[PDB]
Amino acid sequence: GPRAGFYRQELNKTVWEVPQRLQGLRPVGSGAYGSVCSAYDARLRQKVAVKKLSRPFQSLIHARRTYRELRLLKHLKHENVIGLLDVFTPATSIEDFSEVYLVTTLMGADLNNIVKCQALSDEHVQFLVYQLLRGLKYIHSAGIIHRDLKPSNVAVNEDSELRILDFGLARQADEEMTGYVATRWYRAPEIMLNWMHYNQTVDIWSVGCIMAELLQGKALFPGSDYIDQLKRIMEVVGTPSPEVLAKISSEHARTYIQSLPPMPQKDLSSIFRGANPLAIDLLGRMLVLDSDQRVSAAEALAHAYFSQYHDPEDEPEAEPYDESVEAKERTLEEWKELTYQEVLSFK
Ligand SMILES: CC(C)N1CCC(c2cc(-c3ccc(F)cc3Cl)c3c(c2)N(c2c(Cl)cccc2Cl)C(=O)NC3)CC1
Ligand code: NA
Repeated sequence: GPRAGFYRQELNKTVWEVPQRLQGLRPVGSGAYGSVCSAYDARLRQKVAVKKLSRPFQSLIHARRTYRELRLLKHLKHENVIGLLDVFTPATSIEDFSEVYLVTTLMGADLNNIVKCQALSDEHVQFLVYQLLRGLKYIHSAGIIHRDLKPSNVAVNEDSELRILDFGLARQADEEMTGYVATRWYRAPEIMLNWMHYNQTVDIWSVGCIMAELLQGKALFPGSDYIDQLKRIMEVVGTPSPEVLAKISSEHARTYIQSLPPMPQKDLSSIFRGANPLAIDLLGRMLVLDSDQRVSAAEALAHAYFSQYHDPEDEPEAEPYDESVEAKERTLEEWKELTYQEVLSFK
């Protein structure tokens, strides 16, 4: 395969074209985890993870997403956010430019892998959830919403160092059996009910669900379908008042909550029986229907549950992410031109 210094191989029904420095590429799974490989970067002298962006320029929207992806990754450099160690393309020119590769640190596990293998002591959950909220605070202070925070988006290594993997970046990758795979267990109810004007607080609902799962070793709201998902949420938090319902759903999705029987809020002391009362208290500031009332990531880091790790001076905010570039309309060849330069510019 042309392009000096590059080599080809078939990995998960796709050809991978990588520089000679990337050695021993090993697929992580099939389908969803199928565009990600382990490798060893001979130049960096370390294990890395490599991601092959599927179809970055299939259409305007994919090209815009590809660009945003790169732009956010290198804007949001943080101890608890996944960082780019490299970007490349087998392209010899922009006519050849049709695929993008992202090389980061190898963490080697996610929160599912962790819940599955350990029991997860209260003290272990404090450290993990601290680092998630810390990464999130930074992400939020830039004006970015994840919107799909879940255990497979949160990476953890042996040293229990945690990194948030993406920013709700989902685009042209496999969405056959891999979107059927995409779990709704961690999604904010206001997103579930297609409220158009949600904010940062959607991710705090998700952290709530993630933290509850770490403590109990099982999913909090494991819905089997869309109605079941809402029914399970409402059975724990209680059905909202009409006034709260009016600001967490689109007009049409209200029916889905109005046709349920009125249910009181359950006592979280009994749901999370022998958990640290501090864990229970916090969860109750997270698993709130009124997105208004939900604690922010900043306020949460301040909770006594994280008093072991809270250091206000080591919990940075970011500069606003500038969207002036993405505010203007461009063609596909332009988003391409722009992404090519972004790929080319990398260290
Ligand atoms: C199913 C969806 C939700 N998705 C979940 C995340 C997957 C995922 C993506 C990325 C990633 C992210 C950004 C980027 F620029 C480049 C890369 Cl490679 C990494 C990992 C996993 N892992 C990893 C884990 Cl966490 C467990 C096992 C094996 C591995 Cl390689 C890392 O170690 N770090 C990088 C991709 C698919
Ligand atoms: Na530090």
